[PDB]
Formats: sequence, structure tokens, C-alpha cells
Amino acid sequence: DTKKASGIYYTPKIIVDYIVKKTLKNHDIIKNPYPRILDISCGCGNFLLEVYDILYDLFEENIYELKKKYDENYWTVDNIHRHILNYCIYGADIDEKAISILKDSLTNKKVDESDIKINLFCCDSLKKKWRYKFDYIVGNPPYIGHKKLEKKYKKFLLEKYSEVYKDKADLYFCFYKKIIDILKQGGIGSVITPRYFLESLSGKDLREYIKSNVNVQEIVDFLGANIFKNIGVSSCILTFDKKKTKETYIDVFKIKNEDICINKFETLEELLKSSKFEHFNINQRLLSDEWILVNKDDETFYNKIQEKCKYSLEDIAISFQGIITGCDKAFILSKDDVKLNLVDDKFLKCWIKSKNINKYIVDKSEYRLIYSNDIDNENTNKRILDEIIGLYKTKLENRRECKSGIRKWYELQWGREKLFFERKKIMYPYKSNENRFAIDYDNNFSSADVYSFFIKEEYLDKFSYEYLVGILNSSVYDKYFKITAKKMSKNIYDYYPNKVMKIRIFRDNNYEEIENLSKQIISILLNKSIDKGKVEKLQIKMDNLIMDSLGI
DNA sequence: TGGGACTTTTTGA
DNA sequence: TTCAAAAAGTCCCA
Ligand SMILES: CC(C)N(CCCNC(=O)Nc1ccc(C(C)(C)C)cc1)C[C@H]1O[C@@H](n2cc(Br)c3c(N)ncnc32)[C@H](O)[C@@H]1O
Ligand SMILES: [K+]
Ligand SMILES: [K+]
Repeated sequence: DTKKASGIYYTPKIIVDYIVKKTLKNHDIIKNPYPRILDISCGCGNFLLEVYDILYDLFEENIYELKKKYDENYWTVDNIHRHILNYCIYGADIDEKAISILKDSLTNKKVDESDIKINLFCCDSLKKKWRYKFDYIVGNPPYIGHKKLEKKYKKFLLEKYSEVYKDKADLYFCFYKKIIDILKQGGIGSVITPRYFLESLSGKDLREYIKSNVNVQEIVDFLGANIFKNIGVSSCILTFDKKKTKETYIDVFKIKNEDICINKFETLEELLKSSKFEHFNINQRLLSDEWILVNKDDETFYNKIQEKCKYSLEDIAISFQGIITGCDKAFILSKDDVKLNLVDDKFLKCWIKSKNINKYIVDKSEYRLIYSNDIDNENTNKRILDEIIGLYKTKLENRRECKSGIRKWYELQWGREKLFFERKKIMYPYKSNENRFAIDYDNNFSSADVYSFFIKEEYLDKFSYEYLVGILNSSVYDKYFKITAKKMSKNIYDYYPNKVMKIRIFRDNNYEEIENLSKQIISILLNKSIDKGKVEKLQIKMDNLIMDSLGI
């Protein structure tokens, strides 16, 4: 790694100032002149140095009141520095050099005496035996997903942090849990993390832990905005407390324009109160396992559709992920590749990518998949294995199932069942800016970037493929799905079965007209001299029908 | 260097 | 035996 020295992970100063102010704005320094403020991912001290400055001003502005109320010899301006570093600032980080630099910076904040002990711990914050809780906790924890996390460390997290970390969870789930655990009664925590846990299936346990253990004061959701320059992550700020209150309401600040520069205003509060953000309140007591954080109009819209629709896609359809070859370059070839003359056409499948999926129809495929699982003997079709697949034999053997012997070196890692793909079905891209559900007539295969489903036999008399793609591609359903969809990056939502199959659908008197409009759209889209203007008009008419059906 | 087009296979269950 | 989730995405260009 050692990319931390570049500065891409440095938290923007406006974010840091907001989080520190959020935690310390209303601290009664007279009542408690010994607040413990902690950052368990302090790094070089982006947060902790600002904490020092805020504390110094807070002590200096009340120095005489402190001198009068308490030991008058102890409370002096010249003593403020020492008192802060002795009793107030706490930092933990696993990088020794970061701790050393932070110690030097904190010591140089004053610039002889005997010695000042700075409470900086070089350790694994997730393993440290914390000997006391803290008044305030701030910072930016590390984010590490299931692929990039070390195996032994992952075993430790699975054993010890099972309440929030399991399956495809992230390391910052555990940091959330640790922060909550060591926060004092009545304390306040404020952190910047990825936003994905708000909606992701992996974050269900983490959402339950937060909801049941702290009061969430505020969620700032930047959606797909690029808060961290040259980092592909979407960020949010969470502020929570352990204060005894009867109010269970959350301030949600949801950005409206993802193309804004965060330095537009001198402070984050100006941006939050501006027209660039929307604000609304969510009753924490009404949160289910999912957190539906939308304004009143969207909530009314969502509840109307949920109540009106008696079926869901999961009820009526069978869903599946695409082929996972485990090495696409060894099995995927251009349809015009001369090497395909070496492969019998019985082994060749049409192969599409997510970009080949439009609304209602799939682009003509330009790639072929060698379904190598049907190769019986290694001696037969030896040219295919020697001249096409074997070119990547080493990387093929590094696959998990090849090393365990479950798969031959030339087989597909996850070849699924051919019969699921070789039928009329609906396909949609796994990540997209809008609903794009297409009817596949061409027995197209795909990788995991395209998901498929087909209608169950018992529901074929009630739902047709043409009707489903009509309502699923409508503006109503685009908005409806995005209400709870998992926002990933700028103009990209996840379209994964764990949320797509929860989409609810309806049947009523408009079924025939909606289906007919969808058929007209498909017929136009499949023409030779295509002009989509009529398609847009038909789509507008269909959207009007769907809005009439759902009463919105 | 910042923004847009596009998306693999490793992995736990 | 074999499913599906996971962006500190990845990569290119003006
Ligand atoms: C990095 C980021 C994604 N993350 C936050 C931004 C840190 N900010 C910063 O400014 N870091 C930094 C910068 C420069 C250096 C030098 C000395 C090499 C120049 C060191 C740290 C990760 C930070 O959290 C620390 N970390 C990682 C783990 Br994993 C961990 C842990 N288990 N316990 C405690 N601290 C931990 C990590 O040590 C890390 O600090
Ligand atoms: K006194
Ligand atoms: K982003």
C-alpha cells in the first residue's frame, strides 16, 4: 500500500471542521473541564489537531470562571496546553510513523518543562483492551471490503465482531461497533464513512446495532458526490449520541446536485442549509431492517405503490446471476475472431455486456462464450485447450475451485445451468443510471454484470414479459426503485436481485393497454429504419396509464 | 488532473 | 455442490 503518504485519504478540512464542531459546539466546559475526545483512526491527526484548537479556545474563553470554580492555581492560560494533552486528546492508529508525526505536531502546538504524556496509542483499535469510555469520538475509519481484507484478520472479525460483520461486510462496520461500544453514556460520536451500509444487504446487522444502541442525531448523505478526490467512494457523515431523550427523530440532509464542489462555501453548514441540499426528518422508532430515508412526498408515493401492488417479482419470477468464468479473457472472443473456427458451434454461446442492455431490447451480441464445461475429454478438442483456453492456464489454475480440484483447469468457474439462459427471459444491467429491463429472445449469456429472470409457469397467465418490461421501464418504476435502491457512484445505482426482486407489481384494467403499448414500442425498436420519437410518445402514454393505475 | 463510460472474479455462505 | 454480493471501483482522455 503506502499510498497514504500521497494524501488521497486526507479528509477535507470543511468536513473535519463540521464534525468537530458537531461534537463539541455545546459542551459545558465549566461543568466538565475533563472531556475525553478520541479518534481511533487518527492517522496524522486531521481531526485531533482541530480538536486541540477548538479545546484551546473553549478553555481560554472561560479560564477565569474555571479558576474561580476550581483550583485557582491549576487553571491558567499557560497551563491550558498541558491540561489538554494530559486529559482531553486521545488518538489510536496502527501506523507507528503516523503516531510519531501526530505526537510531534501536538507537542509543537505550544513550543523546558519536565514531560507531557500524550495519550496516543499505536495499536489495533479493534483489538485494544480499552480501559475507559469516552465523551466524544470523531474520525474517518478505514474502509476495506471482503476481497481486499486479509484472511487471518477476516477470521478474527468473523469470530469477534459477528454482531455487525459477516459474509460480504466491511471493516468500517466493526469500527462503527467499537465506537458505539466505548462511547460514554451521554456521549456524542460523529464519523465520515461510506454511505453503502445505509442501503446494502450486508449492512443490515450494522443498521440494527446502531438503531438499538444509539440515538442517531443526523445523517449527511452526499450520494454519488466525489468528496474524496481521486477516490472511488461515496461518503456520508453520521452523528449519534447516547443521551437519554424521548425524541427519536433524525435530521437527514440529502444532497440534490452531485456535481457540486464541496469548497463552494467556507463551512459545511452553509452548504447544508443551501438549496444544494434537502432536509427532512425520520422517526428512528419507525425504522425497519431497511432505512427508507426520503421526504414526505416520496414516502407517500412509495407507500401508495407498496399498498396497491399485491405481487412482487420474487413471487412470480425465478432470478439468477450470470456466468462467472473466473477468467473472461480465456473464454470470451469476438464473434469475428478466427480462433472460433477451432471451436464447434455447439460450444459457442452469444455473450453480452451490461452496455448491450437497453430498455425493452438487447443489442445484437458481438462476443462469444466458449462453454468449456461441455468439453468431455482433454484429448478431444485438444486444439481448443492448447490454442485458446490454455493461453491463460496458470491464471485459470489459480482459481479457488481449480486449486481444490472441484473444477478442471479449463472449465468455467461458475457455469450455472445452460437451460436457464437458453430461453425467453428478461435481462437488466447490474449497475445503471436508470431502469433498463429488456426481453431477451436470442438466448444470450452474460457475466455477472447482467442479471436475468424468467416468469414462473403458474404466473404466465397473469403476467407476460411484454407487460413486465412496460411497467418496469416506466418513469414511475424508475423513481419507485431508486427510492430504496443502493446508490453506488455518480449516476449509478446497483440493480441487484436483493433489491430488484423486491419490486412490487400490480394487475388491473389497464393491463391490456399497457401491454399493447409495450408491444408497439418493441416492434418499433426492432425495426430497420428506427425512429424513437414515437417510442417516447408511447412511453409517455404508458406512464400516464401506470400513474392512473397506482393513483399517484 | 478531474470527469465520464463501463464494469471481474473473488468470496462467504 | 453451487448460489449471489461486493465499489477507499477501474480505466481512459481532454
Ligand atoms: C489511510 C486511510 C484509508 N484511513 C484513515 C485516514 C488516515 N489519515 C491519514 O492522514 N493517514 C496517514 C497518512 C500518512 C501516513 C504516513 C506517516 C505514512 C505519511 C500515515 C497515515 C486509515 C487510517 O486508519 C488507520 N488504521 C487502519 C487499520 Br486496519 C487500523 C486499525 N485496525 N486500528 C487502528 N487504526 C487503524 C491507518 O493506519 C490509517 O491511518
Ligand atoms: K477557586
Ligand atoms: K463518488
